[PDB]
Amino acid sequence: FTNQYQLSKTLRFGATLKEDEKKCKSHEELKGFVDISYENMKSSATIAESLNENELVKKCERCYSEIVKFHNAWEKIYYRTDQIAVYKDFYRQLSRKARFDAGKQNSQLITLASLCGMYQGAKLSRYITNYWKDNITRQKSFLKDFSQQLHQYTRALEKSDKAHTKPNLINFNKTFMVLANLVNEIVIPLSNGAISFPNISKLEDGEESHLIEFALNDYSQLSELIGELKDAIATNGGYTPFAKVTLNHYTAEQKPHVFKNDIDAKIRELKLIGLVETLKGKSSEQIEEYFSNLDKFSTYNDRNQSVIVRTQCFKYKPIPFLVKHQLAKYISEPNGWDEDAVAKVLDAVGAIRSPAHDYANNQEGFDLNHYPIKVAFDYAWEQLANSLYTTVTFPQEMCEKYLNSIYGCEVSKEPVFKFYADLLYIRKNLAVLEHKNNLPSNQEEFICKINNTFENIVLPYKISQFETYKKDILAWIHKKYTDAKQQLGFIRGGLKGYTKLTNEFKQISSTYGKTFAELRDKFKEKNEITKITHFGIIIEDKNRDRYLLASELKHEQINHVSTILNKLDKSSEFITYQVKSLTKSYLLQSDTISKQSIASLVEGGCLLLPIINQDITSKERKDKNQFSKDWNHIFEGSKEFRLHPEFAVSYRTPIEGYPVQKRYGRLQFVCAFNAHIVPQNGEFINLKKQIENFNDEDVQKRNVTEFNKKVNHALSDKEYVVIGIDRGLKQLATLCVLDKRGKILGDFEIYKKEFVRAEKRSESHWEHTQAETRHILDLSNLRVETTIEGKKVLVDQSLTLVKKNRDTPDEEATEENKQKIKLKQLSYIRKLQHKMQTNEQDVLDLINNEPSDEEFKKRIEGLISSFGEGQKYADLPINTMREMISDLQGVIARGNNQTEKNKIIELDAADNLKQGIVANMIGIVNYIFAKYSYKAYISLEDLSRAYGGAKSGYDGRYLPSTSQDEDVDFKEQQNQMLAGLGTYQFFEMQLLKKLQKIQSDNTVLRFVPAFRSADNYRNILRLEETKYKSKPFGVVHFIDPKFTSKKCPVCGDDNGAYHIALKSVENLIQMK
RNA sequence: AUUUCUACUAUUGUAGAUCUUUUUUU
Repeated sequence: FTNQYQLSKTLRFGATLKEDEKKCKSHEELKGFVDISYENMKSSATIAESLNENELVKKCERCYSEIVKFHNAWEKIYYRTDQIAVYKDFYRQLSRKARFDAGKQNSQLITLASLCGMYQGAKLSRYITNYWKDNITRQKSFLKDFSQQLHQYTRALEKSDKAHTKPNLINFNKTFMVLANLVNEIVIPLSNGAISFPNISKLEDGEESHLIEFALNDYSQLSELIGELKDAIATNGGYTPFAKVTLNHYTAEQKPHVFKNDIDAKIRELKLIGLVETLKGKSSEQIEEYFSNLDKFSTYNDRNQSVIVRTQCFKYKPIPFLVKHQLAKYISEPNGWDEDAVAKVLDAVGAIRSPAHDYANNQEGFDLNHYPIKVAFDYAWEQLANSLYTTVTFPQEMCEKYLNSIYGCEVSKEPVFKFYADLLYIRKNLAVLEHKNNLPSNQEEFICKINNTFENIVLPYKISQFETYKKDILAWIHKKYTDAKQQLGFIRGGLKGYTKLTNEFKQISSTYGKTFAELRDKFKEKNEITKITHFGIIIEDKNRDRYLLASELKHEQINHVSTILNKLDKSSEFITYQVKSLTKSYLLQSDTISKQSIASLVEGGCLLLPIINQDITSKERKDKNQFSKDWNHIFEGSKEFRLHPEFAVSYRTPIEGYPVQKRYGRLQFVCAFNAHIVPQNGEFINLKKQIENFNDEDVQKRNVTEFNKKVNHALSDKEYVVIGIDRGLKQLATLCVLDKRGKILGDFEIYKKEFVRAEKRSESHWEHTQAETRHILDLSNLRVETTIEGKKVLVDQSLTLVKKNRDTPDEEATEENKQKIKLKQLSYIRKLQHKMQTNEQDVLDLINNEPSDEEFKKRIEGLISSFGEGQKYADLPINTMREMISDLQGVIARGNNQTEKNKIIELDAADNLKQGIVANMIGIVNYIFAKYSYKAYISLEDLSRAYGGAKSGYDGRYLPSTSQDEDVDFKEQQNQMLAGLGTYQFFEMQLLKKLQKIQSDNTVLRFVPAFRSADNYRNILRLEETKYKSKPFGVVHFIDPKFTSKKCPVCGDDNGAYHIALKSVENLIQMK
């Protein structure tokens, strides 16, 4: 089952030596130099923790309010596929982030309504709106979490004695950084103008004023406030990029000044310096007045103008993502201007203004000569078209004068214009009947108006089969309806034929596009040469202590690469490894450098960073992590385990008030080495080939079919077992191993730890003794643990007591394991939710008079049966239960939206136990799989039901916020499990990722076929069921939950594991 | 006590887990 694909890992190592007692001194051969380098790097690591917790809370509260406002506004607009339009560069970014093949788009501004093309059964616009919908749901989750944290934090600051409620500042930092990434992922595209609203000038205030206000917002303040907090967090516990080191000396000697002249040429093609010099120094309002004071037609028809000025005189078109910032820097620095005063000017080109909003705002300062030709033309044309059938607020004289100037004749008196007005009015009336969400009851009035409008249309020119469209539209009031309606739309939109202006904009836009694509390409190739900022080599002293000697790649001066490699000889005590590769193309070359050479290099200004790990630097240096094993296997020199030449070294600053012993009290650098597992046994599937396969659907279908054919042939004839993993009401998960005939197999021996103190304190150890024997594992509290004799055993962590205050060796263990009481409280929460579903009234009655916590517990004991442990109602989570019942109260107040209530009934309370319990479960499943010599099948639930049917919009990649199952009885039985959909889907995906890359002994095995990781659960929906309703995926067998139910095992919730394993046994036998 | 996560012990720590361009049009 050897892996034929190239795999990658990112091995991360520390780089700040922990000078402490109770930590073995390491890297002490060159320790002196290490110290110097550290105090060099602190000189660059800037920090000012001066922001008191009060001011941090002030900034956080303001940011939360702004983010909530923006999020509420955006929640109503992401799905407007008819108004949104993304630029080409951002469209490609979408097609990478969301996963769809971009196709070939003819236009620069790709309106989402024009992405009618299909891709694997869904429109291309549905992929984008689904990606935005998922982003919004995650924003909601993190806003809720961050609001709770901020509330507890400021409550703690209020009552100075109540410091116990201060949230863990680690989680505070991490939650805000995740929330800021989510928010910025949409605020940035709106801020710089990639997500645009091109129909903004035709729109009317009233029913669509919210969209206009959202199109005209200023996201400078919100973005700057998020930036303020991100800096504040990066100054007290936040990771902040330090360098990107390369280990190849041919990637470090490139000159980045090759492209310079070229870029300047393109800049002189845009006459940008003149524009920026003319505009810099003005405020945004002054720039607006300058642009609104230009002569529009004269500048547009003036061919000697820069294409930017002419475009802004025709249309609001922003400068792209990818050039703007680098262009501001590249314009400022040669000329000595302020960088920000130029970025402001480049932000001021393409700022949307709506003529209608301006006119409603003030009726005296209005004038149509302010706006570009297209915007003013659209406003005048559609307002004049609407004025023939409704009374509107704008005075027709200026619009008529504008159109008369454009065409040279009275536009409102042409038959073509009246025909356009009639078609538009018919479209407006048809829109009401085609919005089935809010159907009225006065259909007769609309139909009478529609008939009269069709009757009174006087066709200005001979148009063919128009009456066919008329009769179809009348007949419907269904596919023929849409066809005729769209053909009427084509005829209506073609009535403006003005064609001279658009013909000129053809050439203007072609030049504006070619020049900016040349700039973008030159910048992209320039910023992959200035990305690397150091050249480093790994160094081993005599005790296998590895340091990284990194020298600055000064672009302002000759670099030191030649002075590092002129000290590497063949006879010296320190070994040096440096990588040489080109993309059988890799070499890890070793030389030696003496101590005087390192001394001179470091005094010259280079950096020396220890590479620290718990196993690399322990007193016996036995490797027990996988990262340490891979570290010591990379430097064996082989080619099947490769080191990627460049890696990013970062750092995080200390948190105030933490002890220096803790890793959060120390300025901690981090190296991020990158390793490739590339086979040599034949033609390995290159990563590009993997990507191409992942894009193709049929390649995947053939691949999965052939892989499970390999498995079935290589395993069916041999003696194998079936490992069925199932959820549980009381047990988080449950594992049963059946024989291929169906008999229950396995007698697992569960152990128990105990720390025995030795007379010499340095040799204390945990002594494992057998405590239980079981044949159905309770995967909640187990963990696979290595005895000091070398054996691997399964221990039950709930059987051992822990200590109240840690680091009290003299005291005796009293408390209960924290994960155990977390699962206790999780079962209580599940009980509460199942009680809400059936007795929402008996749940809401719990808070009749704001009961005190003792009274709240007394009332809870009425509804929810106790856990059944030693102590009844021991660790009841009164706080979380109270803030879930109050949330249900708030939902049922504002109406009784069933979906909004299921957002609470199915909250998946196990989401903080996820990362910790799934690791244990993966460890145990790996242990049992490798116990039976990899000749075993895995048998898992198929969560596909929770993603609705084929009709539903959920393709699988994005988790539903609420389960979309059709049954109510089954959806109720799946809402009582400890592991929600998110938790159990996370476990399943982690297990598949684990099976894809099993490392048995210095080798990599594979049992699931080319599972594309970034696509969460489509890989399982897309599979083909056998005729027994089980989806085979390599070793794994995804079994539908509902169709696994039979006579109970002769031999409560372990029979579930037995029944999944038994159904897989039966299906596998019936296969052959 | 940690590259980091989780549960710990006080064992100079332990156990599992860990990545080219292309406008106006529905």
